[PDB]
Amino acid sequence: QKWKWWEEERYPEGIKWKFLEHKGPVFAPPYEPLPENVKFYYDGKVMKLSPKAEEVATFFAKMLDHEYTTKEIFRKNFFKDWRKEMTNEEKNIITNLSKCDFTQMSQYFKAQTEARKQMSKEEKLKIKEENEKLLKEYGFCIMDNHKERIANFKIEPPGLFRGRGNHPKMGMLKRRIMPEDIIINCSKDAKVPSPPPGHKWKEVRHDNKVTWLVSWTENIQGSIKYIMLNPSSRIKGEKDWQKYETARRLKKCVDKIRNQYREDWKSKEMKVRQRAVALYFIDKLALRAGNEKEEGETADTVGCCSLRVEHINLHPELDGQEYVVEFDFLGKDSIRYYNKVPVEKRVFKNLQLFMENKQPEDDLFDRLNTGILNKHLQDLMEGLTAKVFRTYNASITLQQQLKELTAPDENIPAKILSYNRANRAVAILCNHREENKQIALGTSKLNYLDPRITVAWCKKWGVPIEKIYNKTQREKFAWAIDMADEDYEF
DNA sequence: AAAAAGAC
DNA sequence: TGAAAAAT
DNA sequence: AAAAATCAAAGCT
Repeated sequence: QKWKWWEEERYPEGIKWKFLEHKGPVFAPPYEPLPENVKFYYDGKVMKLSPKAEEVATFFAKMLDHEYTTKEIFRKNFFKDWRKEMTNEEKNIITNLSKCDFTQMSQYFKAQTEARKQMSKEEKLKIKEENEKLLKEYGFCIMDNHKERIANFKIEPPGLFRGRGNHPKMGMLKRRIMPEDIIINCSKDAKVPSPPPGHKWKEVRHDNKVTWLVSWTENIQGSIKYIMLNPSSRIKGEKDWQKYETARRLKKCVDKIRNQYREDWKSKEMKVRQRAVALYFIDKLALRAGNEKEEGETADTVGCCSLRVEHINLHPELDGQEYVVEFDFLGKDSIRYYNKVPVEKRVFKNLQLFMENKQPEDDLFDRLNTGILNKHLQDLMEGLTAKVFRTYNASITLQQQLKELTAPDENIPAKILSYNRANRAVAILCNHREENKQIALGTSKLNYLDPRITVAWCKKWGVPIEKIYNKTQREKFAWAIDMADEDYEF
């Protein structure tokens, strides 16, 4: 695009844009039923069904091999939801799926698959370019003065909700979204997308006070979904860009913050103590915010504020160190955070205190929620919040690595390796193909450390950026690049 | 103050 | 981000 | 020639 949105004036806050024009979504391609050859079964009794139930069944059919289907709770979710998706008659006869047979059905898809994985170059070629056609008329809205790419115009297809970890809602059917379920976000003056024949939109408005050009509420969690622009997009960028500016600022105004909490460790007001600790933890252990979740529709996962007592154990001496806090619990997406970390005596003793008289199920930091934690932070700094920190130490600890593990004389190839070695040290705290076959890729890089840093480093040493950042990822940082000099210090 | 709706 | 598909 | 190795769920009245 060669667009330099940053080189352009600052938006008057709240206001996201002046102009916006998009062609609406791309509704999921409708269900084409199974041909007579391919059929169902149930007690051997090969019997056809309602198209609705059919498609629904297919879902299950396409995951029998998958452990989800082997998951009990998941199954209940299926069975029940399915019933609803079919006729009384059927509903009557299939009193038991634990007698059904999707095997045949599985086969077809796998077949159709291998078939597709056998389709002619020319045959497919048509579709390839054909599919490309779609984008041009469906993948680029029109905002303010430029044509940017959208995240995804293709609406989330109906299906079977896959829930990470022991999600109590895993196995429930998603659903096929209709125009009647859609909300268009335009700009009264722009050419509003005309809803598909017969149908009407749910609602259409122009709140330029938001990002997304289109959205709807998912049924499962009854949560909202939205179609928003691309990362390379200004809108999606400036936030992220100024996102680092934030951490960039606590950076100074932090040592102070620390004193405060360490000092706060000796407070009289409980909550004040409870708070300080949490920060400390997050500070060091880089723990996440810890929002309170609805004990049911949620998949029980804790966080710094949302920590329960059972999640920790304290050892006054252990592994040679004193006042050790043993952390075990599953965070986001139920990813167990196990750790043995030595803390300040006061914390230890305070912790020891926070536990006093409580049940395992009792929240560790009772008299404390995320909201509070941030309210405090806010008064200490504008826009200060738990997130900021992870973002902080991340891009900062790194800032030193490429200062340390980097050799002046060193060759690029070497330098490169020298670089990667820096990032290792980074994820060394987040707890996040030979020596690595368990650690994730970008993740941190993906959105945790100020790229400006990587940039000025390439400059300060003459490293062809392309080496570390590909086009697509360089596209996202298409500014940090342009706007940066080896003399950059986050 | 508080549950709900939202937005990124 | 994570799971998953896709590009000797 | 072939085989093998490199999208969407979850969380600031």
